[PDB]
Amino acid sequence: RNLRVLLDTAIPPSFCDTVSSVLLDDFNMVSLIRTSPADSLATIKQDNAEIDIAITIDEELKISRFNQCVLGYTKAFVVAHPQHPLCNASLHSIASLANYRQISLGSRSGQHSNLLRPVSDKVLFVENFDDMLRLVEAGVGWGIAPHYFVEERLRNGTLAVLSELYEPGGIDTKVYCYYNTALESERSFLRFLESARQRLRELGRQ
Ligand SMILES: FC(F)(F)c1cc(NCc2cnc(-c3ccc(Oc4ccccc4)cc3)s2)ccn1
Repeated sequence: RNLRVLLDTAIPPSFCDTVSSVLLDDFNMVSLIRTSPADSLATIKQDNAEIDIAITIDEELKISRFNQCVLGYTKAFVVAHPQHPLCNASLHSIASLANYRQISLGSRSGQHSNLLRPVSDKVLFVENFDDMLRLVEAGVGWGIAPHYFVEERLRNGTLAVLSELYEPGGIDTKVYCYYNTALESERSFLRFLESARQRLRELGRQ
């Protein structure tokens, strides 16, 4: 009937709004929460919070009271400041990157998903992407960010990309939809999945 829905901050706005309208058509009351992917799963697991659907890039199989399925995809970029050493290098390996400071989401204390697990031994953590980019643009290091976030800075030369040999066009990242088990049998939920997936496909095409 009613729904509390979490969407992590790597899910682009177009994607969010898509999920929003589908859920508002197929459900009654809809509430949204936004969190960094580092805190996405960590949030829903709290028995205290009552989140019924959670849409995030963070991977985790067997979570209590929740299912998993794939809703769509999003693309992320390895970015650094344009005069950063790694940009004047052209060549790319994960070791070349590991010898420099990563600016990464998450808190050092705690189980870091293999997704947000820093690659460098020299890391500097942040709470959100705004802060991450503050440091990157100040040449303090390099980071991983959503496309929608850094599109602007890349258009404007503010910011470079280090991932264009690894995966041209950025790094495809699954978007998982962890759904409370009680919804498995709700035809409203199944309709939502169907419609949101179709729309997101038509959108990814564009
Ligand atoms: F949310 C968000 F921001 F999109 C986001 C998505 C994520 N997805 C999974 C990945 C985690 N590490 C990825 C990665 C890192 C460094 C790479 O370096 C290079 C460079 C050039 C040649 C070879 C290797 C390549 C791939 S991909 C992770 C974190 N954050």
